[PDB]
Amino acid sequence: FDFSKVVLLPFTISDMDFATAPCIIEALNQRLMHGVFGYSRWKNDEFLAAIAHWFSTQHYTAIDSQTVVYGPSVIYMVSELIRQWSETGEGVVIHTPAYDAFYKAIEGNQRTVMPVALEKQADGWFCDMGKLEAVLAKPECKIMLLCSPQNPTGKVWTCDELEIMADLCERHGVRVISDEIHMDMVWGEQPHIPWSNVARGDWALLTSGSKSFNIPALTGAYGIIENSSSRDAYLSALKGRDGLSSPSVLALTAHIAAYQQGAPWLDALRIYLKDNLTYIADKMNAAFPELNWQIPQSTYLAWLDLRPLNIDDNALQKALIEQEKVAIMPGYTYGEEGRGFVRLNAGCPRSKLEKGVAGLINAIRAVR
Amino acid sequence: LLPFTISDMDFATAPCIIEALNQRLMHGVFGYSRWKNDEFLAAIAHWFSTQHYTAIDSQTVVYGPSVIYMVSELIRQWSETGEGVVIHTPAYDAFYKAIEGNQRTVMPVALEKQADGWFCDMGKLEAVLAKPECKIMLLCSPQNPTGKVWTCDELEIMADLCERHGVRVISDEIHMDMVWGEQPHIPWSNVARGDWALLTSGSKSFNIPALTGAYGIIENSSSRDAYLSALKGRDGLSSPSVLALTAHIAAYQQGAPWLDALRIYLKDNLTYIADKMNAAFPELNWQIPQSTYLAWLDLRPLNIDDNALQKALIEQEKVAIMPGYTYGEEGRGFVRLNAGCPRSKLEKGVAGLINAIRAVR
Ligand SMILES: *Cc1c(COP(=O)(O)O)cnc(C)c1O
Ligand SMILES: *Cc1c(COP(=O)(O)O)cnc(C)c1O
Repeated sequence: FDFSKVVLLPFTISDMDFATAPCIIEALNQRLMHGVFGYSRWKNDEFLAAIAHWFSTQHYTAIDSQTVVYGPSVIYMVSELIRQWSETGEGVVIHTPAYDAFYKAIEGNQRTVMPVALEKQADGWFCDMGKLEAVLAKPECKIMLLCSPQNPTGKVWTCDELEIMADLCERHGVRVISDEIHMDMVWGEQPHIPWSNVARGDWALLTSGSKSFNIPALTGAYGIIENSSSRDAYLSALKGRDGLSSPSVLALTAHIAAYQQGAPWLDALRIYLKDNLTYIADKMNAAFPELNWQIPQSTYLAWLDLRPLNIDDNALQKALIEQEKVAIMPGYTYGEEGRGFVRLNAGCPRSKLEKGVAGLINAIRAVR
Repeated sequence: LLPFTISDMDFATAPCIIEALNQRLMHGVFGYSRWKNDEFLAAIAHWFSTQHYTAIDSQTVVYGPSVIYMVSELIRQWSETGEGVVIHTPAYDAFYKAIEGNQRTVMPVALEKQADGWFCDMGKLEAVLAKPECKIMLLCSPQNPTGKVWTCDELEIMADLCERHGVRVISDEIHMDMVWGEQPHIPWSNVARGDWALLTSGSKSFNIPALTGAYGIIENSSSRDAYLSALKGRDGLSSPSVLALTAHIAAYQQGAPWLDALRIYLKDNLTYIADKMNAAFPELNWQIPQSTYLAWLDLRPLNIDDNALQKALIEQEKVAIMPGYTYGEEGRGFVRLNAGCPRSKLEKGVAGLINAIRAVR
């Protein structure tokens, strides 16, 4: 496995520049040679068995295959559950800075987003639980959309924070939707704990292998929706109301191959990515000791805090574009929380990353 | 049991589609892709011009995960909870789901079988369209399961009645490519006015539903944009399966030769059914449908019992043929037989239908 091969220089989007695992390609090619593409069921045993297998070997978490469901995308499932677990006008809690699509999904459903900003300190990001509860205790707060691992901070929640939150939500009648699409990209010592381990009552855990193996263009996602009534409601909306029960057979095939044979490839990728993130830390801290930037606990996205440099976000952006011809997502796209940050996608060959960092460093100096 | 019960075919898709998917496959990368792809749009324009003699504006085309998803959203968009959606019955099962799933009311206008094919009584339709609460007309064109291919006349009258009574039209034309008669299929865009939608896909024509994807024309900047922000913003479905796009491009650009060979094979299959059934039961002058590879067989002239017949087919012939009563009253006395399969299979199908009809006359 070699990721040291290249298949405005851009570092702005959610996906990677790598080709997927060869075992996935070989599996798609085989399914391809069968020629027939008639209607297929997602309630496929192999698919479900592959999921169960992945959770217990990669996450040491036991799940019931019967509670799993299919979805066209993770956001579609978040959107439907929101329509299902709340009334127009009620609130959905999310930690900010947040993944852009959450706002769309929440406000698109004429629901109100209730933000709880995360705090950066000593080592890592933290959620003030008193603040979160102050918001959850609100009568109109009905759902908590939890990004775990958290994008873009890369925070990997600890067993304690998950317990506390699971507890506060049960206490105030707030259902939890856990978006864990980044579950496989963990770098630290503390492992990712699937929400199912602390889950109570009505909850959902939503994921896919699209971010891990870079196959979003195949569509498909899956999740665990608990309380069989919540699950059936979701399904009759998926199949009956919206006519989306028929899955792309290739998305299923890719996941089966990914979860059954993709471990070796995923492990090589994790190492390559972690070193890439490390490279950024070394280059940035050497040039700007004040930064004291640590690599994230998870994710191949670098949420770089530049506030210590007292640089101007727009000036910097101008220099990157016109002078360095590099495209790096300016943190202010996430509202105030991201003022003074830049997000750099490290999911790419290092030769490419080198130019992006060199670019950032030049730009920063050009405007100090 | 030998099955003849589902919407798709038993054939492998066109080889040009496979070869195109394999090629896209070898590129290895499957990152985010845009559907606002010129080739895709160009392929669609090309298909409509050279197969339906209809000119369309590529700028009005949009992508959808499935046709029903598009019908569902437009319904949420062009009506209020509780209002009515008109459909001709017998209708495709999913229409009820889509309408009632959105807590909307379905207003049926039964089609009438007579002399030669099926017809819609326009006075009856208008009686329903004039209703204050009727806001949309879901038009299946060609119509499933009757196979009716509406005439350039009927599309004028209905387009007219709908404009007159403020009723928006959604035209589901997913069967557009499977036309057998002399009268060709007329895309709704040719008589369209104001706010309307034409929804299709190549999934039924090339048998690639397992690839997902569909596309359509939504008219009036407003409705189109509203649909798009719901697709991308609210439901997070704007990212398409790159393979569905690839399949369509290859289908519309090189699939003609394959589609033509299929049309002929299917038409003869339908014909085979007519010959075998009419020879055994002259007490029914069944004509092959104007479109579709589905046989909507009227057995009422035999005064047979739907359930008894069904019992004989299952236990005695071990053949599975969709009983028409699944479509409510309109389908009482009918059976739908999918002719989209190898004839060797069809033979053992029509055969089992006979040993069943006779077993219970
Ligand atoms: C990439 C990503 C998703 C994926 O959404 P799709 O609709 O399945 O592309 C969801 N959540 C987060 C937090 C992501 O970063
Ligand atoms: C098969 C069929 C469809 C296709 O629906 P999908 O949701 O795209 O599978 C739509 N309409 C009719 C009338 C059909 O027969």
